[PDB]
Amino acid sequence: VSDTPKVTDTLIELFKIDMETQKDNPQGNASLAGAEFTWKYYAGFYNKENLPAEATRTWVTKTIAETDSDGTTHYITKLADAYKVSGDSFYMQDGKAVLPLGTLTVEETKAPNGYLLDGAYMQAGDKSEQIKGLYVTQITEDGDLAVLSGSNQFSVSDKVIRGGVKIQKRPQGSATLKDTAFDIISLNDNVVLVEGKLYKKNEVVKTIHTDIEGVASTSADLLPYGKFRIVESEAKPIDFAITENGKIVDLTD
Repeated sequence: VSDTPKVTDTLIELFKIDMETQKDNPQGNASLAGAEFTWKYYAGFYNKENLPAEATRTWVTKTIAETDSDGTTHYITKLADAYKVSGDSFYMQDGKAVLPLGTLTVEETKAPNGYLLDGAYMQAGDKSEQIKGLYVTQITEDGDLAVLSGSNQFSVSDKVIRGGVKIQKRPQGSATLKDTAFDIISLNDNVVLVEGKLYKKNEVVKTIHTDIEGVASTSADLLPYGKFRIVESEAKPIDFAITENGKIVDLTD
């Protein structure tokens, strides 16, 4: 027979994954670790449409890599000290973070390095509803207990940053009018999805040819955040990075 308000330690675990591959691994040299989530607890019972302007407590947590007993690394965040970035103190009971009756909201507020926030969504299981933006649930009474409504686990899908690259070969037009082919190679420790196909380190992900101006170019979404090597396909190679979304890296000097 306790003497403290009704609370539950059964909260929510978020698993960060790559949206395009649906894998527990980042693409290129991006990360699934470091994604930040803002959690807000409210003393009342609200829905998304009538949340008060001020939360009762606010916490910012981040995804951290964890390898399970099967040897699989996941990128997990939840309401505990090991995942905390900033915010108020947690409600603690018997060495664990708990929540009293009320409303709980959570949304991704910082994409992990190499990813975008744009379009990120949560999923409780396979085929279930894709939740975009702010997720809202409550801690409600069930007999003498406090219970969190809805799923206890979600996958959080993040869109990887993508970019492109353009280049030239090194009379008049005797160099630019030649048919110069360039191979683009992955220098990444993780797979890269390029034109519907997965490529590993040192594999050629694309070949591009020079136009009548002498410029070989890719689309602005060909390559995920990552390190790449561009070399004439016959030969002095160039290493470059994709970091800004939709930007064509300019190697034409």
